[PDB]
Amino acid sequence: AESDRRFRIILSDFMALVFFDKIILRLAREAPGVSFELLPLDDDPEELLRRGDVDFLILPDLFMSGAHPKARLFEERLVCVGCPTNEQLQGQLSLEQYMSMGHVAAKFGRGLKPSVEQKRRIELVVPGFNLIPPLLSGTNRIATIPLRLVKHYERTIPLRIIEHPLPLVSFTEAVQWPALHNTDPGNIWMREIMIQEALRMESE
Amino acid sequence: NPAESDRRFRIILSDFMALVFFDKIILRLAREAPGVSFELLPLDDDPEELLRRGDVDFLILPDLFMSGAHPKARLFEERLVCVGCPTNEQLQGQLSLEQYMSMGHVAAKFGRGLKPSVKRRIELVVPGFNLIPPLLSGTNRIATIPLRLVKHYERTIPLRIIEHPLPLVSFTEAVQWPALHNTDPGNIWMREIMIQEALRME
Ligand SMILES: COc1ccc([C@@H]2CC(=O)c3c(O)cc(O)cc3O2)cc1O
Ligand SMILES: COc1ccc([C@@H]2CC(=O)c3c(O)cc(O)cc3O2)cc1O
Ligand SMILES: COc1ccc([C@@H]2CC(=O)c3c(O)cc(O)cc3O2)cc1O
Repeated sequence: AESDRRFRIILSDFMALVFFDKIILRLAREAPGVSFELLPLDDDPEELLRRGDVDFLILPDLFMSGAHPKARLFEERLVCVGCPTNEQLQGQLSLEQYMSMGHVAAKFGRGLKPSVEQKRRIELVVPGFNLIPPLLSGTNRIATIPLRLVKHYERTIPLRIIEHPLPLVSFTEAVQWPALHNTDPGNIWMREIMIQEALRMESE
Repeated sequence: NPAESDRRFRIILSDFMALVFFDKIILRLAREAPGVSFELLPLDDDPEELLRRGDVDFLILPDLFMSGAHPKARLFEERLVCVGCPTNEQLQGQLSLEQYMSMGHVAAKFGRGLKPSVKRRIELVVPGFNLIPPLLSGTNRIATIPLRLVKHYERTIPLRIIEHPLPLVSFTEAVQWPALHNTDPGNIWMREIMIQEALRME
């Protein structure tokens, strides 16, 4: 906790904003010499996990392979959202109506792996999750995104949750580390801190 | 009539330009061209290869970072300010260049880090500009970012702008299109709309 180690983490802009922010906050107190490079999700993360060029990979666990140690962070529900200004979004929407509307969707980098949800007519593609609410605001487009993201934006961008009529989908966000680092003291320390925070979040 | 087209435009730009500028484009064309669609592409590898193959319609970037092989147009002037957290104690007052070089710094790296931003101890590197205010809030780290970005987060994330002490630095955001598309009617239509919106942003 008195180190000057630089950790490298691969994660979504969503996970950076809604979760890792807690880590940076806490450690700015508990370990003020520890630094971070947050890397964008784009290429197979495995290549970097096998070589040990990254300390951590945060991803929903369905997208990880079984060749590195991983740990459950928390459950994330996927909801369908729209702009309060949208008329059709007033009332209940039929799965048929969903597939009849214009969609905003996130494509991470070169789109190696697919969005947990994805056919819909996508009229807006963006490099992450976080730009989706602002670029959706004021149009008749809908999107499907983490429920923790909609809450982060509650006081900033009002969003109408319309998923109530469609399938209930939830994934479990998780953290993975290289097996070559399973006994690194820095790695176990950061690991345990991340899991602590994720449990706090599971309570919410 | 391109206002009734179903063309999909591909644009390369920063999360900053997506959030403070292209949003206006998407907003306006939602009523003026309800079928035109967009794929916003992240800044990563040399955009010159996508421009020389006409694989995208537009690249939005500060003009110092563009080459002279493709036609481009001035969008607007963007000031670069130094920001910190109101809760930072040593940010109450003025910050010397030496003092600045003695503090922790949050910075943006785009993709593989092929291009530098416009001797600092960078304690946090993040893949764009937009995550910088949130990840900075509540720490003693500072950053340098477009002043239009600070104004966007003014009501959500309070930030302290440090201005008087360090140098005044501003660049010019611009738009570029492939030379092979200089005549494309669709390209000119979107291009000119983009220019109109930039002028309203002084
Ligand atoms: C290697 O390329 C990829 C890996 C993982 C993803 C998934 C894709 C995805 O749906 C996703 C998510 O819903 C939440 C999250 O925190 C991170 C996510 O990333 C996309 C990619 O393009
Ligand atoms: C998956 O992790 C991330 C993905 C994208 C970002 C932002 C996300 C984003 O929207 C973006 C963009 O439009 C242009 C660009 O050049 C870089 C961008 O990166 C931050 C992340 O942490
Ligand atoms: C293809 O590689 C790159 C191209 C341009 C950049 C610049 C880097 C940069 O400083 C910059 C900016 O100040 C404003 C903006 O809107 C977009 C910017 O992107 C970074 C890259 O990694």
